[PDB]
Amino acid sequence: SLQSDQLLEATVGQFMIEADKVAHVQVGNNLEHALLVLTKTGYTAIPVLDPSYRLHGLIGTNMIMNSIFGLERIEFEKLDQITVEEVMLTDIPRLHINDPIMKGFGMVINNGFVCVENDEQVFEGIFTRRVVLKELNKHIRSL
Amino acid sequence: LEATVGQFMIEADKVAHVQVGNNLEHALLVLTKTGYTAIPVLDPSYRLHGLIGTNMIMNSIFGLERIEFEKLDQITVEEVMLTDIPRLHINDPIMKGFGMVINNGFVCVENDEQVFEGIFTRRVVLKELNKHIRS
Ligand SMILES: Nc1nc2c(ncn2[C@@H]2O[C@@H]3COP(=O)(O)O[C@H]4[C@@H](O)[C@H](n5cnc6c(N)ncnc65)O[C@@H]4COP(=O)(O)O[C@H]3[C@H]2O)c(=O)[nH]1
Ligand SMILES: Nc1nc2c(ncn2[C@@H]2O[C@@H]3COP(=O)(O)O[C@H]4[C@@H](O)[C@H](n5cnc6c(N)ncnc65)O[C@@H]4COP(=O)(O)O[C@H]3[C@H]2O)c(=O)[nH]1
Ligand SMILES: Nc1nc2c(ncn2[C@@H]2O[C@@H]3COP(=O)(O)O[C@H]4[C@@H](O)[C@H](n5cnc6c(N)ncnc65)O[C@@H]4COP(=O)(O)O[C@H]3[C@H]2O)c(=O)[nH]1
Ligand SMILES: Nc1nc2c(ncn2[C@@H]2O[C@@H]3COP(=O)(O)O[C@H]4[C@@H](O)[C@H](n5cnc6c(N)ncnc65)O[C@@H]4COP(=O)(O)O[C@H]3[C@H]2O)c(=O)[nH]1
Ligand SMILES: [Cl-]
Repeated sequence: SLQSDQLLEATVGQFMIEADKVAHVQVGNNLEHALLVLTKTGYTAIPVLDPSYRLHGLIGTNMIMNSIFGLERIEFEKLDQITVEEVMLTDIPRLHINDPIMKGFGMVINNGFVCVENDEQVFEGIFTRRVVLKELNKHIRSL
Repeated sequence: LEATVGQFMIEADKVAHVQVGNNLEHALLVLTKTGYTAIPVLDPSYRLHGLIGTNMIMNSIFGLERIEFEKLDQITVEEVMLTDIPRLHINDPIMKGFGMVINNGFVCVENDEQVFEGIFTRRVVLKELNKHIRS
């Protein structure tokens, strides 16, 4: 455990949720698969990788619903006809594992989580608001 | 800080919500159109009954192998909404709200009469903490 005066020398990677605990899907998976992963894991948005573990975007329940809401009914038969790549968000913030934690703190003001990558955009984890708030609450209650 | 939750909350007039007495088709429509992933459930006197969100809706119609969208108009918001939720008062110290958003993306705020007055969000907390940290 770090002391308060060390927290800003820390890196994103030291506090991220590591990739092997992160639910994610792939660019070529269909929306039925992505919706099932979102629903079973209980998350509203998760990262999207390719088969080489490169980070490409985010997919969420709201995006999927907006793709299948029809005029008169929910067109669920389209879920397995559409790929994640066609509807995912690609305009996403990114952190590097070696970025200073203060950069991560700033980015979660406007983002519930931020994806973390190594070199070459290889996915490494996510940097969440809960981790920031848990840590900052500890250090304010001590100070 | 010496400030209160009420000084930093998002006021109720800005808050998307679902009215009691509606079904999940309506709730899912409101969540989808507004883009919010979870929002308060209120009655017409603006008292707070629970929270409703897309994760709870999808899980409530998660069948054997598929999400059963056709059932949404058969299920009430009340049957699915989360009711075991924290609540803040407008004069609670801000540190109480800070602790409550560790595990909650937002916490509802009520007044003296238990009428809904706003939500205390992680963004407002993080915005103030960043300013206080950076100073
Ligand atoms: N009590 C409780 N709270 C939960 C649970 N799952 C999530 N939460 C809380 O809800 C917040 C919002 O979840 P989200 O699904 O809308 O956004 C989540 C989700 O989009 C993503 N995320 C978090 N952990 C993830 C993970 N392990 N894999 C994939 N995505 C993940 O990061 C966002 C922010 O996570 P967080 O931990 O800071 O805040 C959670 C967390 O505090 C849960 O099962 N129970
Ligand atoms: N809960 C909530 N938060 C919101 C809402 N609108 C904005 N926010 C939050 O405030 C930040 C600043 O919003 P802004 O309108 O002052 O600047 C916005 C705006 O200038 C632009 N932008 C974002 N989404 C846009 C969009 N959909 N269309 C056009 N411009 C958009 O990018 C800025 C940063 O957006 P962001 O999502 O990273 O951060 C938001 C976001 O975290 C909102 O309606 N609800
Ligand atoms: N605590 C608090 N601050 C507020 C509130 N309304 C406005 N503000 C402040 O005034 C600025 C301009 O508000 P706006 O409604 O004209 O644009 C807002 C609004 O359009 C949107 N937004 C942010 N959080 C939102 C939220 N939770 N719900 C809906 N819209 C939201 O983002 C814009 C920029 O937010 P900001 O926090 O950077 O600056 C706010 C913020 O500093 C409010 O209800 N509570
Ligand atoms: N640019 C932009 N950013 C947005 C918008 N809506 C949300 N955001 C951002 O995404 C975060 C997660 O939103 P959410 O819908 O998953 O959870 C939201 C939602 O569940 C709820 N919430 C926030 N503003 C609300 C509002 N005005 N009405 C109802 N519920 C609201 O509080 C959660 C945390 O809000 P926040 O402002 O700290 O973080 C937002 C905010 O930073 C939006 O319309 N535009
Ligand atoms: Cl959040």
